[PDB]
Amino acid sequence: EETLVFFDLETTGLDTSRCDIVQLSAISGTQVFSVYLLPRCCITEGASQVTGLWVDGSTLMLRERPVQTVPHQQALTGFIRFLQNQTFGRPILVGHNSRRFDWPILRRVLEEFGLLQEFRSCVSECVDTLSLSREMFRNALQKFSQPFLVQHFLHDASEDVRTLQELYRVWRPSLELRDNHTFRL
DNA sequence: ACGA
Ligand SMILES: [Ca+2]
Repeated sequence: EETLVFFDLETTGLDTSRCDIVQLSAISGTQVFSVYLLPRCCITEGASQVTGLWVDGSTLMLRERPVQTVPHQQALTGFIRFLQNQTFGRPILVGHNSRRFDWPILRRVLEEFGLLQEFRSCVSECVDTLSLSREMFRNALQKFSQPFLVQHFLHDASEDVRTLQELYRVWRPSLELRDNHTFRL
């Protein structure tokens, strides 16, 4: 009955206490959720360099193409509805550096919109593939960034959740290893 | 030493 939901954020930068979410994406088997958001703060140059995302006035741009955004409230509610209705089981989140990056950001933004407790009512745990991969390949790999891992074993949050799901499938982590890198939301 |  459990279902893994791989998720990923694109953001305005690296400050987890203040950055806004620019893209929220998730995949659970074949089901895909992905939305762009118009940020409420500036996208740092470093972030634009990594993602190609930037803001032209009130228009979010992926390189030279506008992308459609969804207001924050509706975007976050959509992700909750995905977790509630679309995974066909009891979801557990999975993300790369989720404990120290994605969850602190998403927790903060959810709270800004009064959605944190509804969120926590539909999902309770999260797996961190960064610390998981560092254990599985301890003394084996010298890098554990997701792009490196994808290149070795196989930044747009829709492709990135897909490749994290595939990495996880290749790695085939045992339940005991997974539990070792699971934290409570 | 990872994330944007
Ligand atoms: Ca990520």
